[PDB]
Amino acid sequence: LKNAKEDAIAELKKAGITSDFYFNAXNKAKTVEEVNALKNEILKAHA
Repeated sequence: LKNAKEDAIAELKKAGITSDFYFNAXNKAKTVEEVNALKNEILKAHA
């Protein structure tokens, strides 16, 4: 549930954008849906 934030962070930071984290979408994302959406946004933004 709330661990979705951490999972998304770790996922993209370790095996998504090589080594990135710096947007605040990580903090703003409260609910799972937001985490997934904002993760997609970060992922597409960095491509």
